[PDB]
Amino acid sequence: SVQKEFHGTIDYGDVTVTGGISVFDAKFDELYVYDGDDLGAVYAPEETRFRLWAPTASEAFVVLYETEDGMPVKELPMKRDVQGTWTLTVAEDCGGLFYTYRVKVGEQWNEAVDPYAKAVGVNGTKTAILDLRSTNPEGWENDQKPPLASPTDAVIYELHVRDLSIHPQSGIREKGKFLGLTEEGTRGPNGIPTGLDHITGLGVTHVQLLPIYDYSQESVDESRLDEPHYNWGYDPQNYNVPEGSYSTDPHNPAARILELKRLIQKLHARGLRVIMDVVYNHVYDGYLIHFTKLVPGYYLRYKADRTFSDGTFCGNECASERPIMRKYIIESILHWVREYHIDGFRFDLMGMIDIETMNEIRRRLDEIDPTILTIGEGWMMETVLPKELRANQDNAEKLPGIGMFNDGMRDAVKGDIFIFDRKGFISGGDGFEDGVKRGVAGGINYGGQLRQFAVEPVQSVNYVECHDNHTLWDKIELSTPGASDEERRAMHRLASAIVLTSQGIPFLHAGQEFMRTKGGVENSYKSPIEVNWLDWERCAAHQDDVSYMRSLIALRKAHPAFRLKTADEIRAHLRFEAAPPHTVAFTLRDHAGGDPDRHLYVLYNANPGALSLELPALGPWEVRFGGEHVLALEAGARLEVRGVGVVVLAVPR
Ligand SMILES: [Ca+2]
Ligand SMILES: [Cl-]
Ligand SMILES: [Cl-]
Repeated sequence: SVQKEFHGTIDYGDVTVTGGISVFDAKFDELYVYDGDDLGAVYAPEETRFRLWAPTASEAFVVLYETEDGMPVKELPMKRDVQGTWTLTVAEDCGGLFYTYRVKVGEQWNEAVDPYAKAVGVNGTKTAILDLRSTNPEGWENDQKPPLASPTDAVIYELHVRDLSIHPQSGIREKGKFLGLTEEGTRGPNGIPTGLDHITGLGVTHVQLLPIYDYSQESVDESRLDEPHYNWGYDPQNYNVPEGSYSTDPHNPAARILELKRLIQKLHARGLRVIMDVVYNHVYDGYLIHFTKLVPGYYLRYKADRTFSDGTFCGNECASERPIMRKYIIESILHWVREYHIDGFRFDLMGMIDIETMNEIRRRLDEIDPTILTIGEGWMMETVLPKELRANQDNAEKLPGIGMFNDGMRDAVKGDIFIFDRKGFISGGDGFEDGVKRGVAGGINYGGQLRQFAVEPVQSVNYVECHDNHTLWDKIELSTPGASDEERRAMHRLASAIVLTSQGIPFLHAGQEFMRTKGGVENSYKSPIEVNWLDWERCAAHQDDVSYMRSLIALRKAHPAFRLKTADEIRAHLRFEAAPPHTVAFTLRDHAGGDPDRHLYVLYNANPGALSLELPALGPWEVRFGGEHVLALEAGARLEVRGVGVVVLAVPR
């Protein structure tokens, strides 16, 4: 939360302007239901047309500026138009100008950036007028997406733009910037590949970027980038504009737009898709945001006593269920798809968004390209939004095609996320085997006690690390006192192997491949770059671990049996085998999903000693992965194993 004490008044309006209907009344949602596609400003040299939805305002003006920090040069009254909107046509070339709206609501005058801003001045305090077709890179017309047959074929790599390149030995020129991720042939310590070439070399398929929309000045001051700065960016200010600090010049409204497009273009050309982390559940400050200045009381949620609903713990919630805000969110997502060619969205605190909005998002995206991903945090959380309407795990039956982070699997694999010392499956805790099995099955209702929230495996995102909470390495350290470094590395590798061999959608945190550490920091949202950078020196010292992750990713690609699209397939082909404590064993039988081999066998071994394991009588097993752990494969077949790690066997066709 960056929301501050507000030294001012919120006036919710002169109700005579809206026929005696208050912005808080239920009947208000039935009025002023503007359906047009032209909210915002449409620039052309001949003229610019403005449209603002502000039904409770008695007056509205367009305020024109020649510079991002100048004095107004014109203040033009708008015409009250249809369905609560205001319109203006300026019959001059407005190129290079900036603007705000000024409204009178009740007795208050307030000035605000356009909620539909597609470009802004530094720190997002004024809307910038320009033709966004001038920001398209060369060949943008021919941008082509890497193929994607199923959500279960994605391998997501979660990355922050500043983390990627800001380490001083990253070998990347535009450190901390969108353009840093376009640079090819970059080299780190000992000449290792870094940056984009490191990521493509891993074999991941999607880069999921932490907030790249424009977030608040409290997070990062775009005018002070010559001083230390860092923030994850979960404090939204301008939803439809990129963040200024990731551009080479935040004072050039076009730079951040062109450079983000160059990033997306380069990733697509190198075989990667891009997922945007989006935060439609709250804004940086409910009192200061343009929504509240322009239509106070409408776009954010209020309790019955007229205080903010604060279910996000960030000070406010967006009222996604009200028609014009649902419209705003959908049109925002469509802008990122159409203008920037984005390939997926990760919804922060998706349980704060209503089901109707999420399903309409999915429906509109499916009309364009069904391979666009939609995943989110479907946590169960209190809010004034009624429980049955929250887009969370409890309601996953109502959210077809939307993936949710599988926290039950996360905790079963690596131990409790909040009680740091507690072991899980990998680290020798007792009784976590069934939790791992539930995740192996993609979170579906597999059978018996093996069930979670997913109807279909495309609804379950598997992970053991993300930007939140301790890294997997740091969590292992806190929960394994007395264990050696080598023992902890084996546990870490086992956790990654579980993610990449489970049904569902595998999700990796950037740097998990070299056992990323934050030195024990649990919540690094504003920690300095020394805590948050991708440590390319550590990467250079962990090339064996990086190759191990690469080989797991390659194993999953080679075997469609790990990527079954439906729950019926999983229930027909996945079989859990009897297995001793601190192990999990399963088979994927009968060419599951088109697998080239007749059968697969997978053992997750968290037992450090020697075991003789029974193998199912399915044919001549052969080792395909983890041979270092296999002392013998006896052809009444048995597997002689030792040590912590994954083993995969197959019966050839
Ligand atoms: Ca910003
Ligand atoms: Cl910067
Ligand atoms: Cl709930």
